[PDB]
Amino acid sequence: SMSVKKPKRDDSKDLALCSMILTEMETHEDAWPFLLPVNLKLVPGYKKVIKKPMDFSTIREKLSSGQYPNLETFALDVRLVFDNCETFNEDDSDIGRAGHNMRKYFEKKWTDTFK
Repeated sequence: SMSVKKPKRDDSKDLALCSMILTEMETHEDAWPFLLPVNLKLVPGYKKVIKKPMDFSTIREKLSSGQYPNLETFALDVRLVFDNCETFNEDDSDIGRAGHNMRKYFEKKWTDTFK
């Protein structure tokens, strides 16, 4: 509350560390469905169904330009990528499986870097 604060967690490295995580997600062999925005002209249904499209290149541009206020807003966009994937793709599909694999890969790096 006013003039009452928990001890200050060092967040000075969060930007660099999120960048590193994102580099590792970008270079994963199963990243290919997530590297670029879904083409809304060429994928019937995507535009109407997926209210907030997100992909790794959009996260990279947001990160690089100071559009994440803190490390939690960064994680929310990474998770959005996978939530969107589950919304649109059957579990038993190459893309469906890719999304599960990448979400697992992310969540471990996230816990190991920050928890």
